[PDB]
Amino acid sequence: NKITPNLAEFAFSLYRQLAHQSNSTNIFFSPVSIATAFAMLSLGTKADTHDEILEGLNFNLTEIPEAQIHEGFQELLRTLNQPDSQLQLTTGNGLFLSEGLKLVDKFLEDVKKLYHSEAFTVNFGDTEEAKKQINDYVEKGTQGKIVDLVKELDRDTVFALVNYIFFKGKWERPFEVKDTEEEDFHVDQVTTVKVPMMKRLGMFNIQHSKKLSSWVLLMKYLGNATAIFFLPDEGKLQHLENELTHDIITKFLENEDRRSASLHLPKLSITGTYDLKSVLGQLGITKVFSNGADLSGVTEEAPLKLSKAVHKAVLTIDEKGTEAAGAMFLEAIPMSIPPEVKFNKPFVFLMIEQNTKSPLFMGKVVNPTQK
Repeated sequence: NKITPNLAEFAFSLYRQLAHQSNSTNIFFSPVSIATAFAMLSLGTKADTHDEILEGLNFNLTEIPEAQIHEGFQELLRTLNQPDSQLQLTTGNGLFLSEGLKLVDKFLEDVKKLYHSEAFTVNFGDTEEAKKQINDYVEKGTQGKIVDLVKELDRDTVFALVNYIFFKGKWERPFEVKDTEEEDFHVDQVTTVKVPMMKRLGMFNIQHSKKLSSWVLLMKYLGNATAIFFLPDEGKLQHLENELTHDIITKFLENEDRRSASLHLPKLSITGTYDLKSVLGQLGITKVFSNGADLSGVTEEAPLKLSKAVHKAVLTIDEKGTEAAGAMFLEAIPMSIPPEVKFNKPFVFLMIEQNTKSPLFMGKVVNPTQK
């Protein structure tokens, strides 16, 4: 798990960029899927273009050898692409390159062999048909869940990257549908909206953190992942966002202890769509999107730059994540008043893959019914 600290810092860097940009919208993105796509792309770049990318993903190239970076990403992909995975995770990366380019076989081999990703040639001379081909690829890859991903292409496009991820997890310890009811969600300290709110009395991995001024809830999914939800104390959302660190998350993931609580958690259907040229440009990744780009690992003779790069992430949170019957279990609830922990005001969340501890997703809910 050598690259996990870097992925965590990338997650927080990207989150803080998006949060300072717009503080009134739900945020949801996958640090892992973005970082993996750009680590893969780096194999086609050289010199400053290459270094900017890996440094933009929070790798200090004076300290970590490149071989360990790629081995880390490949080991992570090994755990997510497992066959019998109960994690209902659908992800893909597509590279779309102008059909007139002479491509380097080494790069295409690395994309398919090392990063288990897809590369296609398209006629960008027909921008409308190219956009349709790109969007059909995403729609097929998500069985219809993400449609019309790319809304526009520049006329001079020669290279586009699309990165998509859809997740609908199944709780190990699920909620009962019969207990979901409409409850107030406090969008601010004087205003509420009604949202569907799941609830359950149970033994939870839950604690209050003085450091974060927040309640911290960990719930495991079937498969290899855990959701962490952070509910800030009154007026402490900004403090929570400022104080999150990888070491703090690691301590929470080592807790295991369980206490009784009456938990209220909203159903969620949220998406995030991001222009990675703009977002990653603010993190220092600019040359690969510019005319100066050194993409000679992709095509040796012709100029090339990455004209379009889009990330779309889709999340569903519900009671069970499946119509299938769940394994029966019993939690022993003590005869004492459980705290009532209601995720009924803006909150932050992170999903972690259990083996590598990597940040599969990060987000913020400001209003469940926004969307």
